[PDB]
Amino acid sequence: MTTSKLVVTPLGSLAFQYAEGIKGFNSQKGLFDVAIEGDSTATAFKLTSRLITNTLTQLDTSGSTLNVGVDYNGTAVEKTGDTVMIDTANGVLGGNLSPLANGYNASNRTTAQDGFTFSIISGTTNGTTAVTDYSTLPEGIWSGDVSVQFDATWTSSKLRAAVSKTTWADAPARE
Repeated sequence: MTTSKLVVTPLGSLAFQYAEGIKGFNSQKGLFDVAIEGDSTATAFKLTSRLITNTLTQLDTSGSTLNVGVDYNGTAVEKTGDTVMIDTANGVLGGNLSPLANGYNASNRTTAQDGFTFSIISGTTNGTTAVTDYSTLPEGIWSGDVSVQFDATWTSSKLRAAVSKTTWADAPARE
């Protein structure tokens, strides 16, 4: 059977509610689990994340959207690049995912947990026109999948790569 080299699992769901007092949406942390399989021949390890989808679309006919920002320690996780999480060759050990930095070349499996902070960073009235005032948006529900790709490579004096897509499915925002 095909054994899993990298599996990143979201631990719960994402949901956003509008708060009148701050004229915008609240924010949320979301934990995930990371499991990797050990490669004894490996001399370097690297883990990155990249944003895949982050659009919530109004359920009405407006075409209104909201975009979800994904933050890893004050660093955006984005569609246009890979956010470095672990990079052993350059001493980046990966904080609460440290145990992977220590176990990527062990002869077993290694797990660790971390999280992202999720918030609403912008939106559109109709799909195009940018929102300047969230309080003027239509009522009801915006919904969409928030998904983050996690890359993992195993260098050696030789390359093995694995990917895992983590999906916060049908994340709603409500006003």
